[PDB]
Order: sequence, then structure tokens, then C-alpha cells
Amino acid sequence: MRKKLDLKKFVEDKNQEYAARALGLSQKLIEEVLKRGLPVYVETNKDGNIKVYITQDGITQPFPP
Repeated sequence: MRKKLDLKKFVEDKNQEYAARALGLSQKLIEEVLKRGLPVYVETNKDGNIKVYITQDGITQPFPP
């Protein structure tokens, strides 16, 4: 939702654990987005639940695994 950010900077807060803790995806996947620097978005709700509107295959899917 227009909320895009350098996932690297987000991970840099602690590591991939925090980024994977706040977001909804595996670590390896986080690598895919982090190392490859793909267009990743995160739309938080309130209590902490957030979606990951990432850009791959030509679609913005909110990593809901």
C-alpha cells in the first residue's frame, strides 16, 4: 500500500530474526528479498500483525504463510 522500504534497513535493526518476526515469511525467503533487494512492502495493522506486499511475478502479494 505505497508503504515500501529498504528491507535491508529493517533487518539491520537486529537481523533477519526481527524482520521475520514482524513480517510473515521464512528466513530464506527474507534472504531472497533482502539480498536480491526486491520491492517489498509492509502494511501493519495494530497489535503487530502486518502484511508483506512484495513485488514478484508482476503482482503484489502480502506474504500470508
